[PDB]
Amino acid sequence: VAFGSEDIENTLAKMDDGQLDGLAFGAIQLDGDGNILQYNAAEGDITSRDPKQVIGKNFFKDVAPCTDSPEFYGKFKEGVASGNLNTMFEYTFDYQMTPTKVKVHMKKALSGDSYWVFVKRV
Ligand SMILES: *C(=O)/C=C/c1ccc(O)cc1
Repeated sequence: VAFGSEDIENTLAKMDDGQLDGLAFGAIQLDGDGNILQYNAAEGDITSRDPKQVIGKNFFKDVAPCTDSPEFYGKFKEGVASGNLNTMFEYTFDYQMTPTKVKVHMKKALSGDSYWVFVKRV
């Protein structure tokens, strides 16, 4: 189970409350509109966020506005509208933080009503 694993959505679907926090890569679960449902420890470290605080906020509007663009937020809504989200790219996170380069992997969750955003430094 690692960043980029071909069946990552299967393994996470079988996880609990804090198992998500044992992952070496940042992991965020969003609903179809971009609202944060889950946000693990690793992501909070990478972006200097307190996980408990970002839950409930909209990822694209409030927490990660730099991701509100055709290549990130744009691809997110396409995958949502096709039931097949599974894309990788590099990006730079800079809102309320020191600009940090990262590799991003977005992928639909098994339920097909929620979506994952995986992150690791590069
Ligand atoms: C761009 O503004 C990105 C900001 C951001 C990305 C990921 C996070 O977990 C927190 C903030």
